[PDB]
Amino acid sequence: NGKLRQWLIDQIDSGKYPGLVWENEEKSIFRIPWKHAGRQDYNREEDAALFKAWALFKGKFREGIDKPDPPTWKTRLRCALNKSNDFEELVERSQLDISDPYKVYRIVP
Amino acid sequence: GKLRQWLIDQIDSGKYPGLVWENEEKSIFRIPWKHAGRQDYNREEDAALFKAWALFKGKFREGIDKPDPPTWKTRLRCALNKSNDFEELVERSQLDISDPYKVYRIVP
DNA sequence: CAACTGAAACCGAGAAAGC
DNA sequence: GCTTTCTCGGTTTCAGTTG
Repeated sequence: NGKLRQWLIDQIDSGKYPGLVWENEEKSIFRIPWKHAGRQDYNREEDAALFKAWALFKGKFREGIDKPDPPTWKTRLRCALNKSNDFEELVERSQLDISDPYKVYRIVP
Repeated sequence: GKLRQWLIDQIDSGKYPGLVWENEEKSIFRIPWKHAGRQDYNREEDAALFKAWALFKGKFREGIDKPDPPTWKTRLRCALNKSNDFEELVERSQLDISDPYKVYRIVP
């Protein structure tokens, strides 16, 4: 019944999202860009796309029908990653204080 | 079932603020439906109603079970959804107001 | 309250339980 | 034969913080 595990694996594999990449050969640890909106280096097409893609996939946001609320899209994916036991953040590897910020996640088998 | 007559009694009783009839024929009613605060369920004006369903059905025994209001809410919500005796008038429900509530018609 | 956050409350739906 | 409750996998809100 779940969807997030296979969905996010597919997005990483797709190569459509520049910072979203595997960090080991085993495809069990990945990087996910995590840029604050409103900051000077924030590309709102490119840094919202994965979050928007999840809201589109799950039917929460419908292009042309619903009003975009990108911050809401981010909150959804963060909270889903937090609650899912298929994903656990490697907090000591995440880097949120630099110019290209990112989180690091491990996928539970 | 048990829920149909029980909820009618609760509305008729006047014991729960906001649990009230909307028409003379006593077929449409409002049930307050507020999101809880941080372990603050008193802002829910009908929080008593969720506890009452759990007691009536023996699901909560005072002094034995841990109070679990969030769970009490889900039981009544899910019971209403599946029940063929209560049917939500979604076009009348008001979840976005300061004293929010849902509206239900009772099926004959 | 602009964007952001963890914790918690919240949800529908189907499987399971219950009478 | 029918009526609620448990389980699940995320979602949204609370009450604050700038993660």
